[PDB]
Amino acid sequence: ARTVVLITGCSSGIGLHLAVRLASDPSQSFKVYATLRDLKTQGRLWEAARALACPPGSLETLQLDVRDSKSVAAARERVTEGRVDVLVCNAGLGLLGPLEALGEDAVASVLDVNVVGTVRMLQAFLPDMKRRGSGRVLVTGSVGGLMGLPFNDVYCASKFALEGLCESLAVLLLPFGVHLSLIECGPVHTAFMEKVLVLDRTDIHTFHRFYQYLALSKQVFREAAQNPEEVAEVFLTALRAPKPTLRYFTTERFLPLLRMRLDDPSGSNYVTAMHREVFG
Amino acid sequence: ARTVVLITGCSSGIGLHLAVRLASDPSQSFKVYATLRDLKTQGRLWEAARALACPPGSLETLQLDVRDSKSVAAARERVTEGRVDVLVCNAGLGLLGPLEALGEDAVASVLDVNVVGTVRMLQAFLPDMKRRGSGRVLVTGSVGGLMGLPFNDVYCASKFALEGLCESLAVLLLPFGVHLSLIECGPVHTAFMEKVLGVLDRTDIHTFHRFYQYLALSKQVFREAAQNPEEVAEVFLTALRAPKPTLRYFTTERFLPLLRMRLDDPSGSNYVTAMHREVFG
Ligand SMILES: NC(=O)c1ccc[n+]([C@@H]2O[C@H](COP(=O)([O-])OP(=O)(O)OC[C@H]3O[C@@H](n4cnc5c(N)ncnc54)[C@H](OP(=O)(O)O)[C@@H]3O)[C@@H](O)[C@H]2O)c1
Ligand SMILES: NC(=O)c1ccc[n+]([C@@H]2O[C@H](COP(=O)([O-])OP(=O)(O)OC[C@H]3O[C@@H](n4cnc5c(N)ncnc54)[C@H](OP(=O)(O)O)[C@@H]3O)[C@@H](O)[C@H]2O)c1
Ligand SMILES: C[C@]12CC[C@@H]3c4ccc(O)cc4CC[C@H]3[C@@H]1CC[C@@H]2O
Ligand SMILES: C[C@]12CC[C@@H]3c4ccc(O)cc4CC[C@H]3[C@@H]1CC[C@@H]2O
Repeated sequence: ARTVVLITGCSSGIGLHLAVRLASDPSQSFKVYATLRDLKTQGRLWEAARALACPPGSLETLQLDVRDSKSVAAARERVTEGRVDVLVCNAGLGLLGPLEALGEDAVASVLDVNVVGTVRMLQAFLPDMKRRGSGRVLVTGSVGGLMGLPFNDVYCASKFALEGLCESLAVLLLPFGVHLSLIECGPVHTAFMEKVLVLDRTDIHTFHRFYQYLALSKQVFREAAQNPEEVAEVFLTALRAPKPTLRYFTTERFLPLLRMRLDDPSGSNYVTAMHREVFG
Repeated sequence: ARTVVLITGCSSGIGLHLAVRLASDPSQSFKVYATLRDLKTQGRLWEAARALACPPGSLETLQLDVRDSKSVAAARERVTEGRVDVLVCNAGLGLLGPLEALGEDAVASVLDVNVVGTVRMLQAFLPDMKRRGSGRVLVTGSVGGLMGLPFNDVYCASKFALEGLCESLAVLLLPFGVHLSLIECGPVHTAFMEKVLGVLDRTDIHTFHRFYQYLALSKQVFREAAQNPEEVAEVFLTALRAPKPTLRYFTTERFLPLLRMRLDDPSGSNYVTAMHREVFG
C-alpha cells in the first residue's frame, strides 16, 4: 500500500522489470498495478515477482490495452486505492523500413500506441492527480525521439511526438504538484527489437542502404544495448527526486551525439554526422 | 512553365500565398499545382491568383485530401508533366485546450492530417524523385514543433513528429540529390487560429483559469508578433533557391534565444521554468 504505481506494457522488457523492482522494493512502500495488453502473457512477470518475494498484495496486474480508451477506463476503475501516485507510460512499438515500404496499418498502429495511447492514459489519469495536487508521471524515453535515425522515420516521428506531448504538459503542470519526467534510453535488451521488422516497394539504392543499416544496427544494439534492470533503477532515481527534472538519461553514450545536434539549428551538421555514423 | 511545384493546403493561409507567389513569378519558371482538401473552396485562391495576375497555365488546382491515399494517388496522376520538382507539404491543423478536454477524433485527425498526411505525400512523391536524383521537398515547419507549448500538447506532438520524420528521412536522402527542408514558422496571420478553438465542463476550474491566462498571452503574441503569409512565402523561395539547402529555414529569429535556451539544457527543466514563467508569469 502507499505509493500506488500503475505501469503499462509489463509483459516484458522494461514494464516487467520496473514492475517487480518497485513491488520488491525493500521499503515495501509501493503498491504496483502492472497492467498488460493481454493477461495470458503474464507468466514471466509473476514468475519474476514470485522469484523476488514481493509482499502479498504488493503486485496486482490488470489488462490494459492502451489503444482502447474503454480498456483504460476499466483498469482505472480497478485501482481500488482510488489513486495513482506514480503513473508509468511505458508501452510502445518500433517500426523499421524504407519510408515508401511502410504500410498504412503499421504506421497508424505505431502512432496509436506510442502517442495516442499515452494521450489516453493521461486524460484518464491527470485529472485526479491534478485535483489531488499530487502525482508523478514517468514516461519511457527513447533516443530515436531525440534525433532522427535513417529507416526509422515513422518510429522516430512517433517518438519525437511523446517529447512534444510531454514537454507541453510539464510547462503547464509545474504549479499543480504533478511532475512529468521522461526516462531516456538507448538500445535496451528487451523483446523490442525481436518484434521490430520492401524489396518490391523500394528502389535498389534504398534497398542496399536498408540492408547496410540493418546489419549495423544489430551489431551495435548488441554492443550497446543495456539491461532492462539498469533502466528501472533510472525510473527509481527520477521518482525518488524531491523535484524531478523533465529528462533522465539511462546512459551518457548519446549525449555527445545530442549536443552537436543541438549546437546546429540548421541541422546540416547532425545529418552529415549521422549519415557517416550509419553508412561510414 | 518549367519547375513543377506541388503544394498541399492551398485554400488559404501559407498554401494560398505560396501557390500564387510562385505562379506569378517574373521568371515564369514555375508550373504550380495548388492542391485543395476540397476543390469547392478554391474561389479565394483564384481571386488572389488574379490579383497578382498569374499568366494562363501557370496555376492548376487539384483535390488532395492528405487524409486519403486514393486522393494522393489521383493528384499525383494529374501532374501532366509527370514529375514534381518541388513538393511543399503544407496542409496542417491546430488543436488547443486542456489535454483531458480534447476529443479522441480531434487528437486523431491532428496526427493524421499533420503527421500521417506528410507520410502519405512523401511515400507517393519521393520515389520518383529518388529515381530522378533530383527534387526538393519543403515542409511547413512550426515552432510548436521545436519546443513545447502549454494547452497545445497534441498539436505539439504532431509537430515534433514532422521533425523526427524529416530529419530521419534527411539522413538517408543526403546522398540521393533529394533535398528536404523544414521552413520553421513562428505565429502567422492565416486562418489557422480562427479554427484552433472556441472547456469549463471538461476541466477543472484551476486549469480553466490557466487556459484563459494562456489565450490572453497567445492573442497578444499573435497580435504583436505574427508574420504575413507572404513574409513566410519568401522563405520557401529562399529555401528552394539555395543550391545546397539546409534542413531548417527559420522565418524569424524571434524564438531563437528561447530555442538555444532549451538547446543548452538537456535535462529540460530550465526551458520548462522559463516557458512556465513566460506564459503564466
Ligand atoms: N528496447 C529498447 O532498446 C528501447 C529503447 C528506447 C525506448 N524503448 C521504449 O520502451 C518501451 C518498450 O519497452 P521494451 O523495450 O521492454 O519493449 P518490449 O520488451 O517489446 O515490451 C513492451 C511492452 O509493451 C506492450 N504493449 C504493446 N502494445 C501494447 C498495447 N497496445 N497496450 C498495452 N501494452 C502494449 C507489450 O505487450 P505485448 O508483448 O503483449 O504486446 C510489452 O508488454 C517503449 O516505450 C519503447 O519504445 C525501448
Ligand atoms: N498560422 C500559423 O500561425 C502557423 C505557425 C506555424 C506553422 N503553421 C503551419 O503551416 C500550415 C498551414 O496552415 P496556415 O497557418 O496556412 O492556416 P490555414 O489557412 O488553416 O492553412 C490550412 C490549409 O490546409 C488545409 N487542410 C486541412 N486539412 C487538410 C486535409 N486533411 N487535407 C488537405 N488539406 C487540408 C486547410 O483546408 P481547409 O481550408 O479546407 O480546412 C487549408 O486549405 C500548417 O502546417 C500549420 O501548422 C502555421
Ligand atoms: C532507435 C534507438 C536509438 C539509438 C540507436 C542507434 C544509434 C546510432 C546508430 O548508428 C545506430 C543505432 C541503432 C539502434 C538504436 C536504438 C534502438 C532504440 C533506440 O530508441
Ligand atoms: C507554435 C506556433 C508558433 C508559436 C505560438 C506561441 C508562442 C509563444 C506563446 O507564449 C504562445 C504561442 C501561441 C501559439 C503558437 C503557435 C501555434 C502554431 C505555431 O506553430
